[PDB]
Amino acid sequence: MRSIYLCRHGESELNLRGRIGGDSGLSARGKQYAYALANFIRSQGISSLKVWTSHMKRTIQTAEALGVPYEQWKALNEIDAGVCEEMTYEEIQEHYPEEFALRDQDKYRYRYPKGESYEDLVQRLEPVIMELERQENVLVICHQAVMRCLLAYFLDKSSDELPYLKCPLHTVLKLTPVAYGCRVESIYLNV
Amino acid sequence: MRSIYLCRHGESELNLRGRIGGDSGLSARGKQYAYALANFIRSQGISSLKVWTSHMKRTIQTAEALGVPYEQWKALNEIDAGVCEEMTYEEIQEHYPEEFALRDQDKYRYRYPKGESYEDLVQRLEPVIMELERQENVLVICHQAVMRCLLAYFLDKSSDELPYLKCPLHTVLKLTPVAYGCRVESIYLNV
Ligand SMILES: O=P(O)(O)C[C@@H]1O[C@H](COP(=O)(O)O)[C@@H](O)[C@@H]1O
Ligand SMILES: O=P(O)(O)C[C@@H]1O[C@H](COP(=O)(O)O)[C@@H](O)[C@@H]1O
Repeated sequence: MRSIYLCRHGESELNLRGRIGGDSGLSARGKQYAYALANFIRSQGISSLKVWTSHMKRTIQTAEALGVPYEQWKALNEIDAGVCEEMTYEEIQEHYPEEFALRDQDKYRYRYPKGESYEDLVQRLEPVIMELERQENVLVICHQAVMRCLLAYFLDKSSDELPYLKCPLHTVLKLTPVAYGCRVESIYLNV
Repeated sequence: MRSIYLCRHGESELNLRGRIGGDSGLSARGKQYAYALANFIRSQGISSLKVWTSHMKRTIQTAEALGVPYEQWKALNEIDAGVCEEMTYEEIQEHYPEEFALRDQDKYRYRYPKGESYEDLVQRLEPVIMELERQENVLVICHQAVMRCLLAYFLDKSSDELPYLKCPLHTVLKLTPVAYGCRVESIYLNV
């Protein structure tokens, strides 16, 4: 039996402002989740856990509170919002009214202007899944769209439903693959 | 056609120090804006302009440089920062870390400890708007939070966006209500 702790980075300065994308750092409370996740990891008493992050500051900074070392993966970088990077839902609807509607039609195949889609991201995550599905104890601190693609894989979900998976902030999903697919144990850390 | 000159008081001693609230007087440059606004008002050649201010020194002193008389309105007083009055962004984050985060969540409904919110202020400004929207030429020399509530009203803005309106110092917004809402002509006085 092995576990795969899929969690998202601690709340970022941009998450607080309701904005998407960017390479922002952790907010004061984001930092708190880092330490909160720290104590949690210690409470779990795992045998040689491998911590994987992305190149974004938010994930790195979350990891830096665990003391132990981490391996950075560019494939684990958040979906590129393209021309809509660092924008709010409103700004997107205002400056990109067409793209917004077009996106509500098909969420899986929607690709932002100058960016990628869940589909593109799926391709990008192929190597990550391959290495992840043959490792022992792993804590993958990533992002919302990435976490959904990975989660969906281990829970065999449709490309349709994939973009709607519950991947809130400060919540760690303890995945334990078993004979029929996988077992999820949701852990929420209040900070 | 009528105009509504919405401008903020001239820079105060506390504005220079990066502090909020208080009942401070105009800095030497604040005074300069008073005279600068004076010459501007004379350049505009208006017919019987009514000058409305608040009870705070900064607005009164700005008006006192126009020569003409002014009517003071307590409803036009700046939002009460409560327990955070006369503090800097840092001091607030230091001594009131929780309130600061709590405020970043909802800006419209955030109420300072022992003070008011944009929401409270909206209620307070009801009578001012009612009298303002039935007058002819008016110059309302007020403050940042007040100016946003008034501006937002005449430009029909959401309670969401309201707290983010551009209301810098030394800038006078010439509002001219027209059939579809209102017309704004931004005037900046360099001093
Ligand atoms: O983990 P993040 O990089 O912070 C991602 C966050 O998750 C959301 C993306 O997921 P949705 O498909 O639900 O919008 C973004 O709006 C937001 O930036
Ligand atoms: O017109 P004031 O009374 O000087 C107001 C000024 O405007 C700011 C309030 O507006 P924000 O919501 O942008 O902080 C204050 O920090 C500052 O004292």
